[PDB]
Amino acid sequence: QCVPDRGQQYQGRLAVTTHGLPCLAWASAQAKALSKHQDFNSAVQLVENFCRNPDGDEEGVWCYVAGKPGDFGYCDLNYCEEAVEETSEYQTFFNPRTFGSGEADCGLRPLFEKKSLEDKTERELLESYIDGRIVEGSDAEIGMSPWQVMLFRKSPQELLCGASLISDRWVLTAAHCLLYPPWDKNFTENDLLVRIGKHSRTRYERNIEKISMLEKIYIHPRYNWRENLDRDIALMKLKKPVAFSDYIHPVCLPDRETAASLLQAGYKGRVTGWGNLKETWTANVGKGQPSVLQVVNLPIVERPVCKDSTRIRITDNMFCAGYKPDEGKRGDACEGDAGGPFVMKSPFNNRWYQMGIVSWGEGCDRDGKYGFYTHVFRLKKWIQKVIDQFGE
Ligand SMILES: *[C@@H]1O[C@H](CO)[C@@H](O)[C@H](O)[C@H]1NC(C)=O
Repeated sequence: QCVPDRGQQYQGRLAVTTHGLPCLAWASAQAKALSKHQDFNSAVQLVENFCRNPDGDEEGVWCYVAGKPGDFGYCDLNYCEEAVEETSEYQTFFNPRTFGSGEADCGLRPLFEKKSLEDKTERELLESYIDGRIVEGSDAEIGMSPWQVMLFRKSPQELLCGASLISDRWVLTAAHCLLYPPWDKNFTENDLLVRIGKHSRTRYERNIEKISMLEKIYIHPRYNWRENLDRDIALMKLKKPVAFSDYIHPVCLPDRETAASLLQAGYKGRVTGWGNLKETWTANVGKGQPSVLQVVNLPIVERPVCKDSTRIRITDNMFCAGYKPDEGKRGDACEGDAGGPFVMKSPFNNRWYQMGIVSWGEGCDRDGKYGFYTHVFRLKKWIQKVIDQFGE
C-alpha cells in the first residue's frame, strides 16, 4: 500500500512540496525550454504539474517550484522503508565541467593509496570486530583524510562544524550547522569560511592549509529540524575552486549499488574529526579537547539493534555505528565533527567513499547509546540536478 520503487509508478493526485510550495507544470516555460539538459526517462507520465520521478531519484518524486528558474522541491509521500542494509576503476557521474575536477581521481589518497602505502588502521577496517582489544581512537597521521574540511564562522572567528571535500568546487555538510532555528542558527554564505588541508585545529600550518570562500548554500529541500533532524544535509559551493595537494583530495560517493555492496562487504567505518560534535554541545570540557585531527574505526551494527536503542524512529536514510553500552567498557557517543565525514574504503577498487554525515543524534548525551549518522547514497541525483542549476 505504501509507495514502492521510489515514486516512479505514482500517478495519484498531489502536486506540492514537503514545505508547502506550488509545483510549476512540466509543460511550463522555464521547466520546458530552459530545463531539459538531462536524459530524462520517458516511462513516467509527465501529467500536468504532478510530482513525478523522471530521473529516478533515490529520494523520490519532485517538481520545479516558483522561484529562480531551476529550483525544485520534493513532495511528502508515503514511501516504503527500503532498508539499504540486509588500474583502480571508477566512472564519473556528474559532468566535470560543473562539478569541477577530481571526481575521476577521488578516494585515492596522495600519501597512502597512490604511494602504495597503508595507514596505521586501514588494515583493521577489513575485519569483523575481533573482540577484547578495542583499538581506541587517536592522533591522526598526516594526509590521512584529504577530504577533511573545517567550517569557520567568519566573525567573531569561530569553528562550527566539520565537512567533506567532494571535488575542487563542492563540499558536503550537515544542514543543521547552518539552518537550525531552535538555536537561531540561520547562517548564510557571507558569515562562513572554510579551511581545507588542516591537520591541527589551533596552530597555523604554513603553505599546507588553504582557506576559501563560499558562493551559494543549498539546504536539501526535505530537511526538517521540526522532528528528529531528518535529512541533516546541506551542500555548499566554493567561490574559489581549491588546488589538490598531498594534503587535499576529494572523496568518492556511493550510490545504492555501491553503498549496499560496501555495507555487505564492510564491517566498520571511520570517523575523522576534532571532537567538534562532542565538544560543541556545552557537554563542554568533559575533560580534554583534541588539538589535532582525531580518528576512530567504528563498526556499523545492524538496524534492529539500532532501532531498539533509541526512543525515536530511525529512517532508512539514518544509520548507527559504534560499540556496545557497558558498565566498564564505555563507547564513544557524539564523535568527531558535526556534518563531518564518516567513511568506508571500497575493497573493490581501494578508494574511499563517504557513507555518513554526523548528527546531533540525542543518543549522544544519553551516555550509553550509538552515534547516529546520515546516509549519502540518495543525494547523487539531487546533487546532479543542483549543479545543473548553476551552469558553466
Ligand atoms: C535568514 O535570515 C535572512 C535575513 O536577512 C532572510 O533573508 C532569510 O530568508 C532567512 N532564511 C531562513 C531560511 O529563514
